[PDB]
Amino acid sequence: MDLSNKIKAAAEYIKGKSKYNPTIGLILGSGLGAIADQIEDAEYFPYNEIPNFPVSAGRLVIGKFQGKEVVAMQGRFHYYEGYSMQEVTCPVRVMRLLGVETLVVTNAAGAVNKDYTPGDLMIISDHLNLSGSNPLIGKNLNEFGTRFPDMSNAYDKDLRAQVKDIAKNLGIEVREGVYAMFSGPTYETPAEVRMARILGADAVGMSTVPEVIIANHSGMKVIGVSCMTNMAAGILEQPLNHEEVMETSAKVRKTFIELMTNIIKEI
Amino acid sequence: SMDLSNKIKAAAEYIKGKSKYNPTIGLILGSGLGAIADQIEDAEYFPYNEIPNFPVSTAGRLVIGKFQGKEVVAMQGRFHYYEGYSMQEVTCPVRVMRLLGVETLVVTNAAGAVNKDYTPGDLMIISDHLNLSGSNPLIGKNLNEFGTRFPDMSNAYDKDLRAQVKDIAKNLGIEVREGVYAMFSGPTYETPAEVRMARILGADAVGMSTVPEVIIANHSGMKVIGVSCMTNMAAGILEQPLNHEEVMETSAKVRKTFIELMTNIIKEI
Amino acid sequence: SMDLSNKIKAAAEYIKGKSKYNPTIGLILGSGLGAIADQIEDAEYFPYNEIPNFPVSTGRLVIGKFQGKEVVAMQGRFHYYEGYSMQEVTCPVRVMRLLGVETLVVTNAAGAVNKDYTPGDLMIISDHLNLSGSNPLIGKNLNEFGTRFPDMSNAYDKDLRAQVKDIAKNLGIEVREGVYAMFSGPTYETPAEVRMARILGADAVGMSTVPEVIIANHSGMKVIGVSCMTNMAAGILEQPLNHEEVMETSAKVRKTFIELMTNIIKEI
Ligand SMILES: O=c1[nH]cnc2c([C@@H]3N[C@H](CO)[C@@H](O)[C@H]3O)c[nH]c12
Ligand SMILES: O=c1[nH]cnc2c([C@@H]3N[C@H](CO)[C@@H](O)[C@H]3O)c[nH]c12
Ligand SMILES: O=c1[nH]cnc2c([C@@H]3N[C@H](CO)[C@@H](O)[C@H]3O)c[nH]c12
Repeated sequence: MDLSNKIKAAAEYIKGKSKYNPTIGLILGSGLGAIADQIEDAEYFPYNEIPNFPVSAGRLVIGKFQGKEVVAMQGRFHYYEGYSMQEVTCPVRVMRLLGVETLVVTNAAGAVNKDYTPGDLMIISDHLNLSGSNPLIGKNLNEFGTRFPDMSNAYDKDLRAQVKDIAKNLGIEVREGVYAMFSGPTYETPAEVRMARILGADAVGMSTVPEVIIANHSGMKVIGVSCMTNMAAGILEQPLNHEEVMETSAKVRKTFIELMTNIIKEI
Repeated sequence: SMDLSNKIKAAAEYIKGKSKYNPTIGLILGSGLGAIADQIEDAEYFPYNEIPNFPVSTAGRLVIGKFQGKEVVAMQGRFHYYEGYSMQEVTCPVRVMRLLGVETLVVTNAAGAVNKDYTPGDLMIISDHLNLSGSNPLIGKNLNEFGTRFPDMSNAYDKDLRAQVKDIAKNLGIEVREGVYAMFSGPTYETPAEVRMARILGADAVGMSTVPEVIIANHSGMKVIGVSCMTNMAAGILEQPLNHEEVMETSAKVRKTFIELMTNIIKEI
Repeated sequence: SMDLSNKIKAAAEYIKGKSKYNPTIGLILGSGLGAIADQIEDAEYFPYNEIPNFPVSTGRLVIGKFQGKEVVAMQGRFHYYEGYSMQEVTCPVRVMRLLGVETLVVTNAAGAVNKDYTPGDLMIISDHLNLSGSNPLIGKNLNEFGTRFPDMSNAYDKDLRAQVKDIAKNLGIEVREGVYAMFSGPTYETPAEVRMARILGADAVGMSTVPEVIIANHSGMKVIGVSCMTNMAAGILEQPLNHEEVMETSAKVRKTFIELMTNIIKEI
């Protein structure tokens, strides 16, 4: 089965066991899994039961949310754990076949812009791929998109205006800047963070960019919000630590959920 | 590797056994630029799917014959790293052309103009390059019959030959630019942020090719001239999506001037 | 079917059962500096092609006494440009940790991007940039060595770096300090890529060191990096780069380099 058939086999499996035509995809990262656990009349598809899914826990949650039919990944597949870029982004392809037209991606990142504070929410206006790989390398899947997809509106400008307008109505302070993905799993060095600032990055992370590339190629609109869980490694004298990342993510979590619940109602 | 070396020589011996020519000039043409191969005289034709160990495509051909007093072999169609080939698969035809006798390589490509003073249709003499792809064609065991383990890259695009191209274009009235070409892996078009980073790194043009061939060319002992056609302004400069149909149309509108430059270059080389 | 975790265990098991030593300092020498390992006394030799699961060549481990310390030296390292994976390149560091190594001393030869330097200078590495395109920690995390997301704010120990500078001052050895950028290789950089490297904040460009430093820090080891500027980085001068001259410049200051290395190992 070519990668093309393997994607379709996973989609026909879910479609044959689903009452839903989900229109919004959710890749929740910054501890926003609580959003998935509030989906109504949910169907659950764990990854190990879906054919051709990446192996080794997480699950797909499909159901109702603020009048929208959604599908959400609980756990994410990461490039630093050893998965290929094709395995990392396969759930996005299956999402397209389930009917997804708008993808909402959230993550946790380190603030490179010295004007940010941990806890801030940065709408992703653009990204820099600094990992050394590309998920579209290989034979093009013509049933999904063109060989040379455009990336001038990777994070839909009109959707970004909607988030800003929604955040203003709710009184939620929001930032907007360029996200940069490193492969990981090492935290960046102080010199690499200064390099990221020079290249134009406002935040650094280890995800998001692969699925945003595939979602655009598959004909989806993409909206991305990154939660600054820490200052990037070079800016403060304290060492970076993942227990600190989850903690800061948990502090501003409720505001993040409120912002993300309102956009899905209004998309 | 020995397997690669065997398969490279097996491809060249196949071509040599069926060819009348001993070419010294090589050409690598990137799609909307392959029409100059149609002007090679009494040409021989070798489709890639008939040459042993040539990478299978997802139908490009070698064109060998006379051109402006020289004997040339032109790659009508090149293999790209974004299609899934390894770096060694992408560049192994350059090794084949070397065993064919090629001493000077003319690399052409289509690229997006990062320099805001450039215009779609301009021709850029590649003076240097930035490898931003995340791979190197020489990683692995060295092919000792072709070059050294640590090849120098200080004159990758021959300075004397760039000066000869600048004088030929001046003699013909052809405006030519000269700048640095950056290669991304592809097949995505760069984001506006990646284009601004490309300018910060010192790049005047962005493309998805050239760099791997130039590395293997210089490693093999060949001189290289790079002429990149500005088929579009790089992403984010204008308020337009980037489209492969635009790349093809601009390549087609500048073909006449591009043929006249290269035709004279090959004669005076 | 033996996982990476047990392959490293078997390598350490093989060396341990054949060694009376528990070295605390690891030496990845490469700026020539093979004489350092020659001066290891009462030494035990472990050829690479005899340690189980070590990467295949086309080198040896030296363990013994040095300046009051018990050390294990890597005589000849594995490079990413030769085709080894990032895990094959750094596997000896995992083995060195199981042998009890607490501090890693990495030397190399690099091209000087900073125009202040002159060929022959010695630069303490204060930080690095990974421009190779890979990372030796990508894959399943080895829980017995370190954490999933290791911090890299002190990749080259600051207190140790100051001790080198004190030792270099009492010895009268000139010393620079700057950032090391690792390209993949094996090509020498282009003049544009060198200009890019400086814009990125790099003072030297090389083809190694970065993978070992990442794995050493992940395993809980302190790292000292010393780079010898064997040449001006490409484009800085109007002459080509080649390996014969890198080795000539490494040879011209081996004595001075070796005074520094013998003294720091003594005072660590
Ligand atoms: O400063 C950072 N650099 C890189 N990644 C992260 C993250 C994200 N959280 C996780 C590791 O803290 C991981 O998913 C990573 O993408 C938070 N802060 C940073
Ligand atoms: O702006 C650009 N960015 C990247 N590649 C290209 C190209 C080249 N042409 C093809 C894409 O249209 C592809 O082979 C690439 O190398 C033209 N313009 C651009
Ligand atoms: O200017 C340079 N660029 C990249 N590597 C090196 C080296 C080192 N010596 C070897 C290549 O000459 C290799 O180990 C590389 O790490 C010396 N100078 C340079």
